[PDB]
Amino acid sequence: EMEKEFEQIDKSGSWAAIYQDIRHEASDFPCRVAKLPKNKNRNRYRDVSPFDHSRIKLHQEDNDYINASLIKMEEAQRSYILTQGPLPNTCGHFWEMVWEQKSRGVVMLNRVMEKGSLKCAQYWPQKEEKEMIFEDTNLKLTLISEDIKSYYTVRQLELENLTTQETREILHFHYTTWPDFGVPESPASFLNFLFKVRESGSLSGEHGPVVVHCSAGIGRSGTFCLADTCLLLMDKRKDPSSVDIKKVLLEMRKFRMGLIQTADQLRFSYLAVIEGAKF
Ligand SMILES: O=C(O)C(=O)Nc1sc2c(c1C(=O)O)CCNC2
Ligand SMILES: [Cl-]
Ligand SMILES: [Cl-]
Ligand SMILES: [Cl-]
Ligand SMILES: [Cl-]
Repeated sequence: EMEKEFEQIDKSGSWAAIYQDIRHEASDFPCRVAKLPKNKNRNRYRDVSPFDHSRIKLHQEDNDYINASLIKMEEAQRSYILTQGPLPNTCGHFWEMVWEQKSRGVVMLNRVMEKGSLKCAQYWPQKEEKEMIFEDTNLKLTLISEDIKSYYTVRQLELENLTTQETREILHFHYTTWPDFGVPESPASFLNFLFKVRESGSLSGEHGPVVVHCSAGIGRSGTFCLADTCLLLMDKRKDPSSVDIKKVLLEMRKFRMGLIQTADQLRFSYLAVIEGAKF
């Protein structure tokens, strides 16, 4: 059914039109805090900001601001934190957010450098013996091991709250092969990656929401959460073809602006959901 709706859109070549309808219908809510002068250097892209109502608030006695949004999908009973790739001055805030929100997993969908340009700070240690200390938020981050596969890498990170000496294991799920232009021709690798994140337990309700990011935290990040939520809805509903991907994306856009950044990303999400539903 959705597979037939996909074919109809492909035949009529109307992906651009449907995507623009989503942009026109998208929620608009204030982003006052993100736009305060003191937060100028906490935002990677001036045109991508968290809404006030859903932004993640830092708990320590400093500026509470981070460019991060809580997406809470009520029917699917799943939550995500979507955030930008951290800046050199916000890596401490990023790990403070992971700690305070009790996240177990971080999903990274970009490379630190892409097409020769820097899209994200090097916010985790590449070498076991060169741990990272975030003196502003009093956290220590250590690479314990990594499992490098051909299209993604899973890292075992140890995050220590230097104030309490408590430690936690954070799983770093890094999709390293998103193409330089456009979307993956096939959703096979992306779905395998999603299933690996699921199997880890990082998306379960037992701990805090997974933290998902790309460079701006809206395009690739939006594809990941949209596909995941739509697949959940298809398992839950009596008539799984009743899942309206466009409605689900508009619901998610109540929580963060600009989720899905191109018509190709929209088509890719449809294709991922169609293929993943088959399993
Ligand atoms: O990596 C991503 O998918 C992502 O959300 N990218 C985005 S969204 C977005 C930009 C970018 C960028 O990477 O330059 C530039 C400014 N406008 C919005
Ligand atoms: Cl200010
Ligand atoms: Cl990288
Ligand atoms: Cl950077
Ligand atoms: Cl948009």
